[PDB]
Amino acid sequence: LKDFLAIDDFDTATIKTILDKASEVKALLKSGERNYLPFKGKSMSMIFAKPSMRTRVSFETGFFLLGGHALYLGPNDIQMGKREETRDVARVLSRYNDIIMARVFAHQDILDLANYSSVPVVNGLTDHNHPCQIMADALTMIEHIGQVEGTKVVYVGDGNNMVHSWLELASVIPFHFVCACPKGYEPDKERVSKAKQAGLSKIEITNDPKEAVIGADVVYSDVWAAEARRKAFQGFQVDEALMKLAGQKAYFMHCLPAERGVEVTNGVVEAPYSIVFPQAENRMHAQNAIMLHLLGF
Amino acid sequence: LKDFLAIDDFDTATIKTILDKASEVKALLKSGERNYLPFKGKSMSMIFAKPSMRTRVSFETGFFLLGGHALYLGPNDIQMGKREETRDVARVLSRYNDIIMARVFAHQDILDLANYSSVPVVNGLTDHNHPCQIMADALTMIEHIGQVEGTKVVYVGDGNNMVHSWLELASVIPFHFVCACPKGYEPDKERVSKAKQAGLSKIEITNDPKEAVIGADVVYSDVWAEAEARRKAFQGFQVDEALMKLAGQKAYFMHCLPAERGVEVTNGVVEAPYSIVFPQAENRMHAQNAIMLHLLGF
Amino acid sequence: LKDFLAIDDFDTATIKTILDKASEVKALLKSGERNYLPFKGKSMSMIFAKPSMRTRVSFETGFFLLGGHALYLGPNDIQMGKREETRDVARVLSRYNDIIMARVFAHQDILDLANYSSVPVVNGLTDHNHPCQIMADALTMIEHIGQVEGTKVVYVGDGNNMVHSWLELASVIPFHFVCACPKGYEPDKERVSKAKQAGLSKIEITNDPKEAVIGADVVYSDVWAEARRKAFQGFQVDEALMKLAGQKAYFMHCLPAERGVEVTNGVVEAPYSIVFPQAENRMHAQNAIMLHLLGF
Ligand code: NA
Repeated sequence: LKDFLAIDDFDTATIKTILDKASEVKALLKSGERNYLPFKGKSMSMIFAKPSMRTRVSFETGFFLLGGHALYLGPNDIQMGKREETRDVARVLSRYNDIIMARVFAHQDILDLANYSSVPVVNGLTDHNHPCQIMADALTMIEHIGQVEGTKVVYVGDGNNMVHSWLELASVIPFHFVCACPKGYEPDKERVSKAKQAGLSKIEITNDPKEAVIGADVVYSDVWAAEARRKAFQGFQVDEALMKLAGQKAYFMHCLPAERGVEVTNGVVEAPYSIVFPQAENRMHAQNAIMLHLLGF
Repeated sequence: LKDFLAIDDFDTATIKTILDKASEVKALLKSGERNYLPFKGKSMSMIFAKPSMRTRVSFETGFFLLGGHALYLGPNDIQMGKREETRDVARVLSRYNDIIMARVFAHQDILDLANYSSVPVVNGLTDHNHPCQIMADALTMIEHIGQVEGTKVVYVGDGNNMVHSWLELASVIPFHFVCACPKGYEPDKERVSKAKQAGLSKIEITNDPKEAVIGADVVYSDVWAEAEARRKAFQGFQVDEALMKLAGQKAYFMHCLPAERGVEVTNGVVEAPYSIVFPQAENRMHAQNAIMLHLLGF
Repeated sequence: LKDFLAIDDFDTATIKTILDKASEVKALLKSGERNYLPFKGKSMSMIFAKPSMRTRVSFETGFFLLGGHALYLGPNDIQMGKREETRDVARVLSRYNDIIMARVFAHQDILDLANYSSVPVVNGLTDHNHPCQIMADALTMIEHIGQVEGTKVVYVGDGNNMVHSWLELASVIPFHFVCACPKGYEPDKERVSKAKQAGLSKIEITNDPKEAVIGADVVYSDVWAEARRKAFQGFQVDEALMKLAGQKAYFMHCLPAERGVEVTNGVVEAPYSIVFPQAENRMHAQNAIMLHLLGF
């Protein structure tokens, strides 16, 4: 597989191999090694249609630490799909660089980019999904809980791109995934069915978060968005009361950025069971392993 | 000469030497060599007044591949000519960096930048011209046709910056250059006359594209960019598959990009086997690496 | 001290050591040495809430010349304080990078950034001050005059962030600092008082620029809507003011300069104007600051 567009475009064995490599390279850098430079002489164009801190800094820093140079093409720099068609961007950037990262709106834009690029394309968020975030989240779970297999992950909030990539992961690792979301804001039926097709994981969609969280290893949230949404999502804030219902085993996770007072409270974000900051770090370690894999290392 | 602002600021021999080095260094990189790093310890500030993919990525990637660091100063980062006068930007950046690349509006802003900079200034496109693009074009022609000398290049569209740098090249290499443009949209008379003064090339301005393309080695286009009067005038100047058939069997299609299919050119032409727009785009990096090597004494 | 937020968060000896190292590393680079790379394997996130040429290019280029990679986070990239709270930005970037630079609006934003960052934070300008600029200015003065101690520095203009960082310097090196500012455009009373408490420098706030400049070693300006124009009548640095200052006076301006507003063309381009060497020294002072913060 040339590209990393969705986690279940790979098989179980490949995903676990990449998560093992993630731990190895992370250990190497944590040791202070700065002389492992597999990407010496390689470049990455990073196309960003939207703002970013974690995706941007993790990819640019990681590429640097492994010996390469990443270019930051911001929203107004190349304007993929408006100034210029995606197939043309793909064919140009594939002749300058060795790998392309892209954060876009319509998922089809990243499919187009991958289809027309002769180099690997890595997804850095689309309207549909966010696979590198969940790869990081899996690494974070392995480090804190010990493994992803047989855990209960409960996402509370909008049935959105994060939920889509949780479903991707549930398609290659057997665990229990629940999406507790307001009626009308459920994840894509097709994406839910594709996870069920894999037959590994117990997949539940519910509108009752207070029940869903019971026994969770992970309570996950993200931004909901719109004053209508605020109205629709009353009852879906992750607060200390909800974490108490979830139980003493439960970690709190959030891809960030977080809007305290909306989808989550300050008390939850700052609590000892919150692992949002190690989670954010692990974007760089998971993606380093992903890029290594795509480039034949 | 300190700067690279126009191709015919240099003589024929020097231009040909740059294009030879472009080939050599391209071949080195294609071999997989990453240990020729003459720009180690060197920096380049890249001032961009406008959006860019090709110029941006080619300059920044190539500078990296040769060992240096290029800074991207976007349109809102330093705001040359608005937040700060060009003479002051030139004198500050010349003290930080080893070379400056600039994409601006008024040509005079690039001349000012060069005049007050103690380091070399490279032109990354102005209102007047686009010399690094045509250097890359020349490399592409050498690779596909064999040579630039003795060819017939026919540009179809607005008599604009790309035409100006075609006229620059025609001042230093002898070939046949035809600009087929709507009446009213001719290139600058002084630039046309400057090419003719050099006496190397046959230079024609015409408003009949269907006659102009006959026997071309290259048919070249660019985005056209009262709006209604212009729309009217450019009827007949789209490069379509019919025009390429009139051009003949030895014609390549070139376009500096971005292309707007359905405007200056059709999908079928851009994607045709005779279209060399993607190799052309790559060669921005290789031509510009040779230019920068020259300017910094390599 | 983890961070570089204000010059007088450090003592006199440490500031002098930093300025000494600034000279040494500048000499090394001027020699053509490109093999001193202490920042190999290190990264710096640079958060910019506002446009910049000198701060941006000096930090990005100098971090490169010392072996590291600086990331340019522009105003719309992370939107610190709008898309996401400073304490969260701090905690995330501290896990990716080795050092953070930040140019912000409210000074409290850079204090919050430092308080929640486990890595050093360098100030690249706030509404309150601009310490890296004055460190560069101090280097420039050492190279042109010989030293900062015992000089007379006269700032003419708005009592702003530049004046605040001058008062910071006047708290750790003994010199004579005058701010000639319009009434109601004085620097912060607390910042003046803190410099006087240090007891090293003679510090004067005046409204009479023609008298203040007399005998200066340095006449300093910076960029200063309609009503404000009225109050700054008499505060422009022109050739006549520089004549009053006398033959010892250099002109300095942190830039960008708006000729015809706070300064004339003739002053900016005069032989006594050292604005361009001044700007270069942003890189050399900041290199030494970053070396200090990172334990070199
Ligand atoms: Na590749």
